[PDB]
Amino acid sequence: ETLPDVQAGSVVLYRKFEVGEVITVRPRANAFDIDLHIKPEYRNLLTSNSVFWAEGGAKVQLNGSGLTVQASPLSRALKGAISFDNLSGASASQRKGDKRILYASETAARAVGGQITLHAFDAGKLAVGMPIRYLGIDIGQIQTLDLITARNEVQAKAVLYPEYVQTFARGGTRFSVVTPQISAAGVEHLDTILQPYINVEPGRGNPRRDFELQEATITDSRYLDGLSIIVEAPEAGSLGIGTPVLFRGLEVGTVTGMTLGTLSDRVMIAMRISKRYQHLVRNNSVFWLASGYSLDFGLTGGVVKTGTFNQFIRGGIAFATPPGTPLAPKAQEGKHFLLQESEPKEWREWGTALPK
Amino acid sequence: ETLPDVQAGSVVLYRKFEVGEVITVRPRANAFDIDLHIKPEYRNLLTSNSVFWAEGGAKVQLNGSGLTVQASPLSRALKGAISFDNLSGASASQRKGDKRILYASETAARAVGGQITLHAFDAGKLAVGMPIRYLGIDIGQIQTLDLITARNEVQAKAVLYPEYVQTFARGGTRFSVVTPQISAAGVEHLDTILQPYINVEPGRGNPRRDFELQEATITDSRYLDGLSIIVEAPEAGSLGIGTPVLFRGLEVGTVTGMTLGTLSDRVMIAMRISKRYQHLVRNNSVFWLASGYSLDFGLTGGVVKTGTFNQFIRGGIAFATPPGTPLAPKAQEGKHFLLQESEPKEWREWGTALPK
Repeated sequence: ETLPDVQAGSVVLYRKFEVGEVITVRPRANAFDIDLHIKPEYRNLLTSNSVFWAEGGAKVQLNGSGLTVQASPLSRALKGAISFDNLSGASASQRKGDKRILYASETAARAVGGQITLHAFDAGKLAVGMPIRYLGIDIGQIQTLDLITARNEVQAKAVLYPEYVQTFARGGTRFSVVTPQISAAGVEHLDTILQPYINVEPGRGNPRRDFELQEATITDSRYLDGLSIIVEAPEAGSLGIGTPVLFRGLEVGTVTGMTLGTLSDRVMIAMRISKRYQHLVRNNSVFWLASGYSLDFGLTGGVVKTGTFNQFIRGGIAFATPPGTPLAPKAQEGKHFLLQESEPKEWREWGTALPK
Repeated sequence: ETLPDVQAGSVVLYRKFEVGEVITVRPRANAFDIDLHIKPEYRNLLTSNSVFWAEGGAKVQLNGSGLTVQASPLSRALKGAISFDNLSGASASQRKGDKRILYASETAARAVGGQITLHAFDAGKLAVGMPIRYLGIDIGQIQTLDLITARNEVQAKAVLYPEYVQTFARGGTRFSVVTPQISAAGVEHLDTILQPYINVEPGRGNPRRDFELQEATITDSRYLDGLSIIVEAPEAGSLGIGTPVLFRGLEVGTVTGMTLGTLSDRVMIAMRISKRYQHLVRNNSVFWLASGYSLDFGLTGGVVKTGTFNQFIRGGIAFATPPGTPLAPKAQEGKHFLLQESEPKEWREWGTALPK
């Protein structure tokens, strides 16, 4: 439909190596036609599962560290060239249209079946070419941004590479942007300042391939595949997303999210505890809010303490198990706990034996 | 009228592809004339709704990430070239003038009907080429800046792309710049430091196409299409634009603006509450000011708390609903509330059942 780069007389590439030749840009009223010459032995090597992608001009290929340019003839440097390669499931590209379609780049030539669609309310963080990462590994990329004013949202259509298209996009898949934060909570992300990406949690179910871009989550990356615990509290307090959960001062997990209840009388606080520390919680495991500095004034003599701990900056939930010679069973995947407003004196003196 | 780029002998482009040739720069005393050659089949393809835009020299096309240059002949690299394309409603460009007019760039060639005019008091943030964005999507651009000293203001004439010219500029459309902030309130905008833009709220009414650039608003972007609530207070206090409104500690909305009353005895504070949290407020929903740290000294023993919460930095309004077995109806689009100077003791013990 469009040929911005294509110039007549340019060279055909294969694995960034020259075999073949572009000869003709034959125009039509609705959709322009391009004609290519390749050798008779290699046209027998040509497959019906072949994709053609074009690139034009000279890219300096900056990319931070290395901006080298490859061994290039004057035929790319003067005229917009075309490369090609085979792949496994490219038969659908020949099912559609009358003839093969020339994709605008190598990324769009891999966009057969792996093309998904997101729905975001604010595209202020999104960008064209923004990579979708899983565990810091590039597994996808946004290629366009469509604004709709009929329903006031932005449809972001992205791609997934064909190795990960089956494992991901299975429904219940949470797409979340990462972003620089400057607030009451300290910043943990520095590469996102220069180059932001999208973290993703996989799911299980039906291949939906229609998604909603969720909010910026912090808990999910470091504390993953853990026991989900819901605790109901009268007040929010200094709690937030990223607030650590502490066991004898050791950070075992963090708060996933905060939501109003089904009845608006208690806020529910979702947390996850790590797998190695999952066994610590029991059905008798009382929570208490440990936020900020708590110190007791003294009349005869005044003892004061400034720990400069993390709970002052983000106010954490701390717990311990009361001693019982019959042990209560483990906490369920869904179970509600009652937070204690005061820190119980006894927890220093409990000494609860938790094996393994 | 002006031809800075045009050079005789240059090439005619179409979709960044060469067909045709510029032959003559024929001068006149008042307005210079340019003559173009195109092929006989393509001049039949030429339409009365065609726009011509010219670009000269070689642009490195830096643009942050990619600074590649396209496949270009020496005819652009030596001489200022001319491209063209059709569009739908370009008949007005041929109604004006004797012959077709050559626009200075591709953006000015799309500026037919979509050209609006702003009135700003200070053009210290504005710039030529500054994009007008809606939900982070580029939907417009400032192209010139005109200073008037008869009335001491700056007229900024901008463009809108023809897809969004009908949906936007409908009257009641609020144009507001975004800007880096370094003040008592924490900074949320980091891309604006490098590249500032203009956020816009659409409106409903008559196609005015004459606007006033409003002040830098913070509430509008994140908290949008919500229930507007006016609260009158004796004092301003630590309130400001961006100050959150809290329900049981959860941020449900923010303060839109602050204005003196019709009678200067009470300041009015405009806020919006989000759609999912809109049902929480009722006709009996008392406000109170929760700003800074409030702690009670103890004579026998002194309890102190430092939450390190957001309300210390920007002093928020918190509320809860008193319990009533007949429920009062929802808050109106315009209704005045009375802020309580002291936090009522009872709100912890209210336990008001708010469904859905």
